Order: sequence, then C-alpha cells, then structure tokens
Amino acid sequence: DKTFPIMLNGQVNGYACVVGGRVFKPLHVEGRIDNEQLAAIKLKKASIYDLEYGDVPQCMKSDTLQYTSDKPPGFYNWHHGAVQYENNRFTVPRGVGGKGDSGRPILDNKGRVVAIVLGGVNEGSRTALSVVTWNQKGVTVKDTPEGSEPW
Amino acid sequence: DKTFPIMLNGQVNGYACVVGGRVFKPLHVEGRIDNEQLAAIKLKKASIYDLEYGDVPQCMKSDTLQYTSDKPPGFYNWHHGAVQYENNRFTVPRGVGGKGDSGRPILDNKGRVVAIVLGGVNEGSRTALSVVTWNQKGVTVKDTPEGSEPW
Repeated sequence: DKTFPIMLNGQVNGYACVVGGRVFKPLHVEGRIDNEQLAAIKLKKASIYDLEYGDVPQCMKSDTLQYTSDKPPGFYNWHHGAVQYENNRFTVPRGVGGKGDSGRPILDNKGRVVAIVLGGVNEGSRTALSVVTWNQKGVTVKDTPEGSEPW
Repeated sequence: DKTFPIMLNGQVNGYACVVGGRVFKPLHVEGRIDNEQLAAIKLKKASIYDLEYGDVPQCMKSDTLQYTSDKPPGFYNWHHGAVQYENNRFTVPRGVGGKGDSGRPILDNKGRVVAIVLGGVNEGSRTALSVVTWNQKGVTVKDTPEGSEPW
C-alpha cells in the first residue's frame, strides 16, 4: 500500500493515496506531493472532483482493489480502527475525524477501498463524513452530509 | 570510491563514476546526476566521447588510479565478479552485461581502472563489450566489437 502525505512547507497538509486502476491524489488541498515519481505527473481535476489521473508506469499499477456495490454494515478497517455502518458513514468517535488529515481511504476488511473521505468534520454526538464512491452500479458519486468540512 | 547512478525520473538510468585526475560521467545517456557537488558542473562532450570534464575541487581529486599499458590476461575486479582476458573484453557470463547499467568501470585488482564500458550487449555464447581505454601509449581510444549496444 502506498498512502502518502502531501508536503506543504515541509509538513503534512494532505494525504495522497494510490488506488487500483488509477493513481489518486486528493486535489482539494495543495502542496508538493512527497513522492518523486508522482512529482512529474500532469493534473486532471474536474469541477467538483479532486482526483489525480493515473500516470504511474504499469509496474506498480493497481496498488489496491476497488470496491463494488452491496455495502455491508460490517467492519471496514480505517486508519483509526474499524468502522461499522451501512446507511451512511460510520459513527466515528468524537474528536476523531477533525481536520488536517485530508485524503484518507476507508477500506474493506477484504482489501477493497469502499470510499474516499472528502470531509465531514462533525455530525453531532457521533460523526459521519462526506465521502465519494460508486453510486449503485459503479458511479463515482460524492455524498456530503450537512455540516461537512474537509478532515 | 565514488561510483554514482544517474537520476532520471527518480530511478537509475546511468552510472557516473569519478576517476583519477579527472571526474568522469558517461554522457551517452542523460538524466540528472544524483550528486549535488556535480550538479553545478559544465559539460564537455566531444563528437564520439561522452566524458565529463573534471571540475571537482582538488580535495577529492583523483579518486582512483588510472591504468597504464601492458594488459595482463589476469583477473580484473568487476561489479559482478572478476574478469580474465587479454585479447579483448572478458567472456562475461550470459545474461550479465545486458542493458540499463551504463557507465561501469572495470578496475585492475591493484586499483587501476583498466577501461570504461560503453556498450557491448552480446557477443555470442559468451559476451565481450565495447569499451574505451589507453590505446598502446596512453591514448584514450574506444574499441567496439560488432553487435555492441550500451549496457
């Protein structure tokens, strides 16, 4: 797995992570990408999408496995423990999921990155997030609960 | 000894090596030289010669000892074992001496770099190389066996 922080002013401001099929960088924030191999790659950002085009030589291509439909409620391994929910983002503990750690992938226990967080700072006594994943049939759609800011 | 790979796209494409008297870089291939001290040195390439001018401060000057005439057939320490031949380049093992490792010096067992390889990919069930060294009286001449490509 290659999940890389983004270098801004010599400190971490983002967190770039490569995914199956295409290499991914969260283009919501800026900062020089730490990896030198990615340091010479053109940027392809859409109006609302903040994703890097996959231009890694196909030796290390598809570092991960993408995620299909049929979301279970079960455990998804997160950087800070497992997450367990199905209707929307898991009720992450308070304090966790704040700010400054943009671009963190939530993966299945089977190695299938279910979604990519793009904010969702607080959602009450619990907290869900604003993320993007396949819609129902494999459509890269973002869902943003109200009160969502990059985390 | 300072033998340095050449940095192209953040991976090794060449192999620069400093020699007695003058600092050497194989200018046949390109790529940013890894060493910062060499990163600010002008380039002096001839029509057929791919050698860097020696512009290192004379503190580390003459890192090696050059090689005189009277080639013995004996062992010359190579990056991949010793080499033993006199008429031409040693019958290197098959598979060894392929491509991508340009700029590798062959040294005497006494610390005297007999020649510098500049290709010679394959020469049959054995393999010799295309190299450059003193001719007979100390003349920097290249010999290229037929079927020679940079290695």
